This record gives sequence, structure tokens and C-alpha cells, in this order.
Amino acid sequence: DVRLAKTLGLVLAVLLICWFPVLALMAHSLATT
Repeated sequence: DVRLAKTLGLVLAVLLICWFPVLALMAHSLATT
């Protein structure tokens, strides 16, 4: 990270799959089921 190597790393690893707009899409664009 710029702080350490985990807080943003987690945010990055999480945002990469949780960011903000792709979730509403993910629930339909990715279409789990």
C-alpha cells in the first residue's frame, strides 16, 4: 500500500471485486445465477 501493504491491498483485492458500480452490475452483468 502507501500506508503499509495490507489495508489498501485488502481494499484493492476487495474493491477489485466490490469497487462501487460493478456490484449492482455484477449482480446482473456477472449473473451468478
